Amino acid sequence: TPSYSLTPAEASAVAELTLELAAAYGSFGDPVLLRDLPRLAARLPEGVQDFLREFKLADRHGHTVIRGHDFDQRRIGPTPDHWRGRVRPGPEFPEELLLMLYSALLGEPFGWATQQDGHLVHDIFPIRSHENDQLGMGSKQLLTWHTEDAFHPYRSDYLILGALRNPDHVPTTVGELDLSSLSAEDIDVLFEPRYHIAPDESHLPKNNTIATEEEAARFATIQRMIDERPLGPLLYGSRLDPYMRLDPYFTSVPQDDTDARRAYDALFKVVDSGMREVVADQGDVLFIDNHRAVHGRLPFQARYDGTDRWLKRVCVTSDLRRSREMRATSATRLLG
Amino acid sequence: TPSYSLTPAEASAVAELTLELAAAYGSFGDPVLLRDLPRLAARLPEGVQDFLREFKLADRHGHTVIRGHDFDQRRIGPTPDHWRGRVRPGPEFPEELLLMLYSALLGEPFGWATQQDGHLVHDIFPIRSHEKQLLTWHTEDAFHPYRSDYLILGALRNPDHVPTTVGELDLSSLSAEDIDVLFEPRYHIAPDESIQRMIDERPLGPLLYGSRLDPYMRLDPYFTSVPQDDTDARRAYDALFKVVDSGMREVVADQGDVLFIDNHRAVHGRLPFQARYDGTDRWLKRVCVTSDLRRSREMRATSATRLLG
Ligand SMILES: [Fe+3]
Ligand SMILES: [Fe+3]
Repeated sequence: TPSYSLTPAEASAVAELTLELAAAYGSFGDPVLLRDLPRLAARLPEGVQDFLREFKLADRHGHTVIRGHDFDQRRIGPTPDHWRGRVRPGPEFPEELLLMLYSALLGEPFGWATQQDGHLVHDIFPIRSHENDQLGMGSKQLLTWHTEDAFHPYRSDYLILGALRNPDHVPTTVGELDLSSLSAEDIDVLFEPRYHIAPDESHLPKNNTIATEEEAARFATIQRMIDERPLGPLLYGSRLDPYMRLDPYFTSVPQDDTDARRAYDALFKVVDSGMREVVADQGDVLFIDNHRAVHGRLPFQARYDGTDRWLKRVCVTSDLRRSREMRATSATRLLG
Repeated sequence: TPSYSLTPAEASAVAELTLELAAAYGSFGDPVLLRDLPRLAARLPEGVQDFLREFKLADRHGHTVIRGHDFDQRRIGPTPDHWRGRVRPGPEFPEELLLMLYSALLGEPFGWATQQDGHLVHDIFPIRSHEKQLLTWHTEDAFHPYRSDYLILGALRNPDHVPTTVGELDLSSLSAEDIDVLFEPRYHIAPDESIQRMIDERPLGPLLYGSRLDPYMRLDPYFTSVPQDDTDARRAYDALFKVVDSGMREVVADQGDVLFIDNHRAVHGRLPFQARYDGTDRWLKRVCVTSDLRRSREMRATSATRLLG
């Protein structure tokens, strides 16, 4: 798995850029900043730019890491208790800007309207009231591995995770597909529309307002997937080096299909045993290809004292316009 | 329809950059050029980049034009006889690269392995060999799921000012009943004859999609037919056709203009014109833009190739 280690000079260059940008722009509520992101990202070190571009175009590895970022701990401050009720933007705004610049190198940053007040950069840190919960804000509970939003037609193409701090070196789990570990019959079956992938509860149209024609037409495609229950493949693209969409928790193998179940069990075993622990430490930015890797997080003991693990999260789409029907306006980047 | 008129300084900067790259890189057959394209596009005048980006994200207009590029006629030379067998690149390479840069600002340049020897930049000029003309407009490759998201048309020359037809969708003329029908998968779009399968079961997809208040469209009348027993669908189809046809506009891509067309918000057609067949004839270059290079992976020979088929 190729990575890129920043020299101090590059690290210093990136840090300097993020600071200048943070001073020059007010918040992410500025549409000019979203407009300028790709051009602004051209001012990152050249080696970084070539690296990510090579990662994007190679379409081979399902993750990569850029290590060695200078994340100024004094300026960033204490890990917050909650995301709710924070001044926007925080003093860690430069790091958020960084991840947005990276996101423009891969595609477009986008979000989910119901998630963390629609912030394009998500917070991942322990919250005490979310202790017994399986998500980013958890800690005690194991975050089993998955493709992000496996059922969803407009799911992220890439995820970007930037570790502001991770004092106890808590690893993220990521797994790829070892294609030589599967029989050619199984591959053929997994390529065929023989599986049901269930929506996550947050994507359910009964969760969101049952008001007006306006909002009904916004979930009509999901509603149809729920109603009709179309069956779909779990491997796609090239038969030789395939994309996958695997979330074990929401995948249903039809009982009568003995071939589908045999192949799924083989696909599951290969991916589970292939899982790797990747530690995103302070100043690491982990890039995950959502079509080639799955990801999870191991359980850890939080302290809720402002010294806790803190990652930032940005989701990337390679085609913002493909999801227009699920977005209120053309300008808005929030599905739902 | 917003446009951008380059200052002479912008025009000179673009030209210079254009020529520097034309010496630095060998051809489009250079994988490092394709790699560097978005980085290279960042060296273009900032006001140009900002303009294009506003066009992409606004998702409001079906076309736009960047006007006033300096295209050196002496260096470009004579409009050729044919594209076939012609060695690449020619001396018009600088302008081809400009369009490639613009495509990196919008997404990713791609092409078709069958069409024009599988070149990423396409030639459009009068041919004596391929010579009552009907006036037709279409969505580009309306049938194809991996069709272009944008089209870029750079006018190297157009002495007689022969326009291009471009048409958008006015909804204020269509009833909400027709819209809802055109949104439903009740229409067949015929293919085109222009380990190789892909021949998917192309059945009945919709004509309108995206926002029901501001729809995208895939409209190619010549290859569109409704099932006979679906009378509501044929009523809605006629109403859409009448709306799109009666709204059609003529937009002249003059020498120095690069015309951008949103393949989702606009249909386009060519107008018939008398050519001189010497070497002074209207000459455009076309680059096809995908927003998602990887969505079309199943129809591409390898990972690195941008050619479908
Ligand atoms: Fe997740
Ligand atoms: Fe055409």
